[PDB]
Amino acid sequence: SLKEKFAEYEAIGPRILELWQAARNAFEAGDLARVANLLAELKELFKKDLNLANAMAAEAAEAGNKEAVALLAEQLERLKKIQAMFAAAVNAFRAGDREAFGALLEAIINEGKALLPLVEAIKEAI
Repeated sequence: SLKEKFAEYEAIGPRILELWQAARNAFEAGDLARVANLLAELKELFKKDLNLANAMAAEAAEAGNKEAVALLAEQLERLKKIQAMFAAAVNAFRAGDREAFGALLEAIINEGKALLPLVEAIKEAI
């Protein structure tokens, strides 16, 4: 069902946010091995998040829930931007561009925060 997916989707956003913030803390501490570990887990969770948003858009389309498709579309537009920020963050990490990495971390975390309120609305539309 569409509700079965939303339940997984809703749980994963706050986990992602927490790991982005842990990545930042570990980076300021110099714990680069843990930064890497956190990034490795973030790529998995982010892939999971994006796949669920698309699947729910497909599922909400089948049911004619036009309101949910629309909420899911603006969330997918944000996800696409986060994906590009993520890719730039990973390259900054590998290059040791500390100022780029630190700035990208801020931008990603703020985008992560901005996603959560809209996830709430999706609960209501399904």
